[PDB]
Amino acid sequence: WEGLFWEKASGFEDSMQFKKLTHAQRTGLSQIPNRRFTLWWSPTINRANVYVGFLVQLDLTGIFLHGKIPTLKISLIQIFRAHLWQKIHESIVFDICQILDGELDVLQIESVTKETVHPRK
RNA sequence: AUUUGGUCAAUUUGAAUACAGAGAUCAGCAGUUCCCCUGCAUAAGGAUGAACCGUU
Repeated sequence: WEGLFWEKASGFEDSMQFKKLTHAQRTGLSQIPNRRFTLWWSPTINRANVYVGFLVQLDLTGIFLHGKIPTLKISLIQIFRAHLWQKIHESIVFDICQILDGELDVLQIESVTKETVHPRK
């Protein structure tokens, strides 16, 4: 974490408060700094010890919520847009396959078959 | 001591597909108004110059 920096929330708010904006837009902007915060602390806001109840699965992902932490949910959705989770998984699988191919004769491997799976796997 | 504040929308329906939802960023130039300078025009208004005599 030596080189890193935040763009601050206040700064962000300021930047987009130089525009022809209806009050709703402004309100949304104001909200956005919380969203980021929520996302940051997501892995210790969204857990069984913190909240309890309908442990729902966010769509297309293994990201279980622990209550509609709505901002958090939104952030998660944004992150994992375009079937991202699936892509990640498949990518990893592909990588593994490649690795296997690279080291066949050393480990005594005949053939390496990527099993065709249900899209939701 | 329990619980509500937790419903994706959209499309195809008579649950399936969707899976968060669909120009950005950098840069010119002109115009708008006011000001200043400059050249020209238009009016007006000066100031001044230029030999030497004139017209029935």
